[PDB]
Amino acid sequence: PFKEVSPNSFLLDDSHALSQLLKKSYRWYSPVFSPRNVPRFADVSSITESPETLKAIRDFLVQRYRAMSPAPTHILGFDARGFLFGPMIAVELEIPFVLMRKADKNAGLLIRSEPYEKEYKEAAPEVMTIRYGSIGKGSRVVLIDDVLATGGTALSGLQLVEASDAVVVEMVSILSIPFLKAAEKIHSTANSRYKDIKFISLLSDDALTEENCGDSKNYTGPRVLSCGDVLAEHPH
Amino acid sequence: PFKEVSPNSFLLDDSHALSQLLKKSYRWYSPVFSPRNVPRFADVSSITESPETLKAIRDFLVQRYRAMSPAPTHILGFDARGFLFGPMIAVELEIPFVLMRKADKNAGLLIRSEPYEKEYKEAAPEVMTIRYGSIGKGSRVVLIDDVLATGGTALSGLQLVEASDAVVVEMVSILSIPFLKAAEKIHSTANSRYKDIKFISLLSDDALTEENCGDSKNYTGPRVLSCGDVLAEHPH
Repeated sequence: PFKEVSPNSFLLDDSHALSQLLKKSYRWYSPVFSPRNVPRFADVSSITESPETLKAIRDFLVQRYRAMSPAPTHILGFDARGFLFGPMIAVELEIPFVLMRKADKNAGLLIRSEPYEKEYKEAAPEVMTIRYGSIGKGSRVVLIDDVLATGGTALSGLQLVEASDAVVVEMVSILSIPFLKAAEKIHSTANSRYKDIKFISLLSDDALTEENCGDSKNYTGPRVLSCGDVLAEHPH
Repeated sequence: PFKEVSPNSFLLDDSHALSQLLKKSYRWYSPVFSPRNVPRFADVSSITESPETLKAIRDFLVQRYRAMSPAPTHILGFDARGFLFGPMIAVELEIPFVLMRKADKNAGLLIRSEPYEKEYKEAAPEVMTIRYGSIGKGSRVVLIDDVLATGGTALSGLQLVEASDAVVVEMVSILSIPFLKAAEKIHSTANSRYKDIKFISLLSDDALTEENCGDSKNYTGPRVLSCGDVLAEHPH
């Protein structure tokens, strides 16, 4: 089950089968093998390419939301990795799957979020939106993304659900980076108006070690190879 | 069943329940209510927000790929709408779901595609990639996206599957725009080297009429509203 690591922030007990499976299937990359500049970049492909792991995540959340009372009315996934997990859970619960995107990606009358100031060191957040009326009044929404890093996105999620006269059941993420203190900052930002928002993660990145690095060892070539340079490496 | 509209290009018979359901659930928007400049912009949210329609698409493709022999070994979805349909089919077939993304979105050693020249009128294509080794040799891959417009993306899909010493089972799309002649151009481009690639669509945009327009009538305000302007429109 989920244990409380900090006020209103829960982590699946590392003794569960899903925690052990995610820990076994997940893969990360150093800057030399990733497109972002972070010590370790967790690849979601390592999960979606793992049929067993993908089915496990699907079974656990579905079982969780069916057993819940009252049951959620909507699932709001984040662009774009949240799109990979949201739908398969929705189709089983038979509830709508709403998309949170940037204004230039979404259609219809939109509602843009109002992000906060960056606390120095660049990394300016993004304005996210959802179609006005996608989430009716009195709806119980489950927010979902693959990784909870800084929380900047989840916050737009909460503001959007709030602005729609709806309630956030909980923000669920596959993996979390406890060092970035997202659950903490959100729970106390602006006089703790989001204190009650529950956070659940299936795995902590503390659990990801060297055994999970996907970097090709001793490789001294480019990261991106063209299609042609690869075709001529085998008779065709 | 699927009927041949042009060489190696099939459309689900409009008499099927899925064709009637997609025709009923789909919604499009004019430039005034969309973020792109096209007469009609089809909103995928109109499908994912329709539990019944989403379950239908899921059941049909799963039934189709289980009955097939030999069965596909992988599902390759396109960033980002292809992510919404790919996973739920994969989890049932228990086969890996690979991601085709831009180099700055993907991790690991990548393989970039080699897109063709634009035939005037701007609209320059994109370089797509997949992780080298995500698709092994002799794999039978199913390509999937929500809409087949110009085909520029699907082509990267085909080139990537080709470059991996694998075969494309078929390129599946929910909706197609027959006017843009994508299936046609791909089937005859470069001496017809892609002549054998099969294309299947669940619906033609010819089927989408005025009854499917989501534009708010007589609305004379902005398209994007801030969260604050909306909160103060109800007691809280």
